[PDB]
Amino acid sequence: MTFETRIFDEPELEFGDHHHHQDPRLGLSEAGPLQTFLGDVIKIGVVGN
Amino acid sequence: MTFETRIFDEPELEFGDHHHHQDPRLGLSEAGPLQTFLGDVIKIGVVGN
Repeated sequence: MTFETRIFDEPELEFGDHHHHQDPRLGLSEAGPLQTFLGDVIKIGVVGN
Repeated sequence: MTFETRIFDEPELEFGDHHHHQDPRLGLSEAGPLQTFLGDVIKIGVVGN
């Protein structure tokens, strides 16, 4: 048969502090964001009733 | 005599946490700004040779 089948693996995603994992959820919960935020405050404004 | 002369006092500027003074240098050093920055970070970029 002239059919060539490939099964690629799940690609990795590089998180912060040189840690890589295939799941964004567990990867963020383990090592945090790639580019850290200098500070600790994110201010939110709400518009509605 | 024939003219009404008034010498006004030095006006008071309101600084943070209910403090007032006339000199902006001394008022800012001992009381701080009126609206405190919710955070601890100010990022400065430089452009030049």
